Amino acid sequence: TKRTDAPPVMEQVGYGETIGMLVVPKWYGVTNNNMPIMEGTGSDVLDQAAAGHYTNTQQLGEVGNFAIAGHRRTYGNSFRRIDLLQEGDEIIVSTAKTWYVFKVTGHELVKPEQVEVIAPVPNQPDAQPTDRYITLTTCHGSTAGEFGNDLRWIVHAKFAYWMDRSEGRPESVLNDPGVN
Ligand SMILES: [Cl-]
Ligand SMILES: [Cl-]
Ligand SMILES: [Cl-]
Repeated sequence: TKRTDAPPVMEQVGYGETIGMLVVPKWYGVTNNNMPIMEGTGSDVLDQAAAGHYTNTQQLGEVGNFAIAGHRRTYGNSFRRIDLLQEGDEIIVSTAKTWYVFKVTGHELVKPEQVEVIAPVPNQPDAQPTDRYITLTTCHGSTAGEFGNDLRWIVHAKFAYWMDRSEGRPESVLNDPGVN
């Protein structure tokens, strides 16, 4: 029961509070694949093996860009294998009420000052948004890749559909990432 009308918008929460869980089907067998997403991008969030929401980006479900940061090398849950994501791969956020399903549009390798990658319209800081995106960010090295940090690996995914979590879940989801 994939819904294509506008999804529910998450309300902004305080720093360090949990927004949901990140599930990426290509990371089944790689990580525990149930990475919490929390407000804020300090190490107090990312060291918890959680993804952090850039606080000046849009809320989950909101028109614009919900951007999250993750460590590349954390245990249990991380963005280690961000490099496996190709066009059309699913990026799934679970909240208490809702499954948000995004589909990868592309990736970028950028310098960390290239903040246009997390603008409301990805890579277009001057543009007003129409679509709903998620953006995942992590470190990458020009020489050392996974083990370097002169660059940032960026994945963009455009909203595809949503589901009421009490009524169903995506077919790719192999087990409940959370509780009910
Ligand atoms: Cl931030
Ligand atoms: Cl959209
Ligand atoms: Cl490097």
